[PDB]
Amino acid sequence: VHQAISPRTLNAWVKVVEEKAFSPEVIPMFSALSEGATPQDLNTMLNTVGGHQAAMQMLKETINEEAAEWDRVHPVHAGPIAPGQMREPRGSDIAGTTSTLQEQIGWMTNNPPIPVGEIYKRWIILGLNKIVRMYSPTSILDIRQGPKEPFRDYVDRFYKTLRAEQASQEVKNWMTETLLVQNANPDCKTILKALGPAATLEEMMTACQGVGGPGHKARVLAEAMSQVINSATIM
Amino acid sequence: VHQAISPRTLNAWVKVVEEKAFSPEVIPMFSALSEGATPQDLNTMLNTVGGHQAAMQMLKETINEEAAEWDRVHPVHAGPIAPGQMREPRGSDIAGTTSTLQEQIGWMTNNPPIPVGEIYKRWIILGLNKIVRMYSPTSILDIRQGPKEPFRDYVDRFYKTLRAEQASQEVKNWMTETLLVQNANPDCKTILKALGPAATLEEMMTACQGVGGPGHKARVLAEAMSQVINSATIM
Amino acid sequence: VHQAISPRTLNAWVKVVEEKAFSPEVIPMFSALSEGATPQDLNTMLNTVGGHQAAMQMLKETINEEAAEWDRVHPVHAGPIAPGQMREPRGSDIAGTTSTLQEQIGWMTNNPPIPVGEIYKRWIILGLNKIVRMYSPTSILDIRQGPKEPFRDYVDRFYKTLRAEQASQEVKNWMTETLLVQNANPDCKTILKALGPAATLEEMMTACQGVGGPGHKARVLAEAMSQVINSATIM
Amino acid sequence: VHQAISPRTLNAWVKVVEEKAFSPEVIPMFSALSEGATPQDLNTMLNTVGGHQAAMQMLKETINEEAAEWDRVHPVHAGPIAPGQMREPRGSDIAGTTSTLQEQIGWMTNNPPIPVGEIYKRWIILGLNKIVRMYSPTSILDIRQGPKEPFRDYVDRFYKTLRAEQASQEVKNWMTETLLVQNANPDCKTILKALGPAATLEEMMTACQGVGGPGHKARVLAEAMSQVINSATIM
Repeated sequence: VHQAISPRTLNAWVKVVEEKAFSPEVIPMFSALSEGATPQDLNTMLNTVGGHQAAMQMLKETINEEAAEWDRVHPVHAGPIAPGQMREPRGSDIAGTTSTLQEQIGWMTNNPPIPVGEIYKRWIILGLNKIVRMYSPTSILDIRQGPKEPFRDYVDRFYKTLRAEQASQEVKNWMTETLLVQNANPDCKTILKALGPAATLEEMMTACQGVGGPGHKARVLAEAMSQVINSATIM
Repeated sequence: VHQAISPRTLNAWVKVVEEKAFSPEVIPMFSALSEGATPQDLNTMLNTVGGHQAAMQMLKETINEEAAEWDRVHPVHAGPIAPGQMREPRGSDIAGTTSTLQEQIGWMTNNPPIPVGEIYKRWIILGLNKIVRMYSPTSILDIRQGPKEPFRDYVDRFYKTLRAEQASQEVKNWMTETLLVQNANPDCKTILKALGPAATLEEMMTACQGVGGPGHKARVLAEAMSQVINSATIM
Repeated sequence: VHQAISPRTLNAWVKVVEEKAFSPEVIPMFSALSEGATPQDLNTMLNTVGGHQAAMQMLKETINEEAAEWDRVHPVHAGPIAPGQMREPRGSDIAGTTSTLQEQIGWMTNNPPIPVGEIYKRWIILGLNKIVRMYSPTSILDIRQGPKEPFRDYVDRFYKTLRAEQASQEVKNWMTETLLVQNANPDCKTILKALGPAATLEEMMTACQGVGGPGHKARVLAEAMSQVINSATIM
Repeated sequence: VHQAISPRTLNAWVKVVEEKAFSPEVIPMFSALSEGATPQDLNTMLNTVGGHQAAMQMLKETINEEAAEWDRVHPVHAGPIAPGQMREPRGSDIAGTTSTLQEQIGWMTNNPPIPVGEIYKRWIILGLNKIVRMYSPTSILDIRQGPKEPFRDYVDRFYKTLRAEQASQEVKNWMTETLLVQNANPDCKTILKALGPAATLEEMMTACQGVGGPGHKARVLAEAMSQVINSATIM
């Protein structure tokens, strides 16, 4: 006993990860909470992050790569001593893939003092740093209509990423009412907004379903043509 | 071993509690995740909720009250048998105040099968139901200016509750830009909005700092007076 | 056995208490259902009432006061007889605070016939009578706007007490549609009702948010001023 | 010996706390300076912060609450071994309330290695994080006059918080000369500023002592009335 991370600490960690979508100050809080911990608990803190799976790709990858390098530097020669402190850890197992919590303690407490946990900490910090450089948070605020994009697909992507937005209900609702219409292209906006704000996604879709199409194109063009053409001429 | 709640389950539970600010469907998910658990783990699931401390008042209170009633129904007579299955649980301890995890198991596994955990579950469900009836979620959307309220205090309350809003950074920023100005009273709005949208909280505060005051009152009134007075008369 | 109140009787009792919010005829039905019962069951019938906690203050208080008076009249001298019918009941315990169901029967059946249950009945009846005099039922129908009261607070109190109203869903809905608007002050009513009935609590709030404020005041006054001023004069 | 924090480290810590009124980057510097320390020294670092006592409320509170939870998880069973490593620490004493520096070392150095100091560190970090979310620094810059507020009280609050401002003398003086007058309401500003900048707080107070009062109100209103009334009429 007297080794085990408390659930409120893990909850604070997941709180910091959601509340900040990859800001550089994560490392302080991480090293602070994950203090003197054991590697197994460290994997616990890692896969418990929810969403943002994109970066987990790079994180997990830099982890295995450092593991490989520790392998390349460290030899497996050992023996033939009778079983005791069976071996040296291995880059495969310092991350806790092929080892038990038992072996991790039997490494930490036993002498020499091999701080495998600290080493795992070091690698993961390296990784998080590299992540902080190589990421870009996506928001609901960024989703914008392409210039030539069927409006229906636009809403479908809008909602697709909105469901992942981390907020309460009524927030999302009012978002759906203001930003979705606000962020469209001028072509479909000048028709979605002529139709008053009152009418639901169904009426909106049926209104702008024509954009990009030949009929609507011909009309818009013709209109612009005669808009300036008849300004200073007759017959 | 083979008794202990997994951290991802607790994380899902805190997720459901944040994601929904007291909707009636909490009970299903709660009873589902908290299945056959032990009471100690149940207190773990309870105090780990973050924020929304208002309801914890009523929840904790109905808990102790049911405990009292179980006391009033159940007698403490026992003995003088030698120590074994020392007693019956007590409404004080079924909730795990004066008992250890050890006694909870020594009650659950030992025969007769006293399902203390289930009873604690029953009480807490009762409580959550009563909560669902007696609560009202607060939002950022609701914060509105009183009719006679110094604008500065209005912003101070706005921010005060906003910091508790559960969203990412840029969300909050753009909220601060649209809703804060949008939700003011007509009197200070017709001055905050005459000053163009560009200018920061400092300029806004210095602009509406006069509302409610004698100078501004006299002016507004006078203006309204002569607005209609000079409409159909002269000299 | 052959002592225990049946659950449908208790259900009928809670039915009579909800269905009538403190009418004087409660005593008949109470004495009828609670016939020859035991005190423990009587406390069961008491704290099971739901809501209307206001009166429970006075009820519980008159109970402890009669208990005190029974103490003041009855002496605790007894002994040194060997244990049997250990003592006399006590005003602390006739109400069943420090006694078990066992002692209550060992008092009722044993001779002399001490009708402790009846005495508890007598006190509680006294109490309910005093309550019938000192209460006033609150309804949804009574909630009315103060003369100078921010409309938003008015709705907040409206809903606050409505959630406690004892009716089904659609009842409450249609109530919310008719009474809430119907019961406002003339000042905010003459603006809430100019805006057609169709528009939701949001539009209503934003409409009357100005009442009581300096702008709206100046306007209303000015208007009334010139309404009569220009009736019989010019220039 | 070879355990004791050096005074310049503590001085740097108080420097970082004053110099930054609750920015999120406190945690790095705190964990850095408070490295491997002992809990007693940690309480030393805590109560030595000066001013900003508001947050100490929340900090101290979250500390005792984590202590309670460690209690709820950890049992007090121990014995009957003869005195040696007398017990396990307790959530009451890990924070060093009922323990001596001696017991803290006899816990740290003795085996098993119980890192009580680290655990205290973990809790306090959790706390500081929660503080960073739940605080708002007050400045001298924020103090502003309410819209209807006796000017004299305005200056009294101004000075009241200014004496706590953390700067040298002449800074405060020139502040008192510029900001105090600059931040008043339009009504009293248009009189304080008509009286030239030269005259001291006494003359200023006697000048604006009339604001909000009936005389001054009547005058201001009348003035505004005839300001527009006589603009386009005569007789």
